[PDB]
Amino acid sequence: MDREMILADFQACTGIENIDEAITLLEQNNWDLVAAINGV
Repeated sequence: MDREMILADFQACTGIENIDEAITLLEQNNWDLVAAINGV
């Protein structure tokens, strides 16, 4: 999955710069970037 890239992408598009918060949101979406983004 390359979670580093997924995290980078999520932060770039959502503006959520807090890493812990970003990871929590990604985990709640099973690291599915598409779902996490359209969830903000």
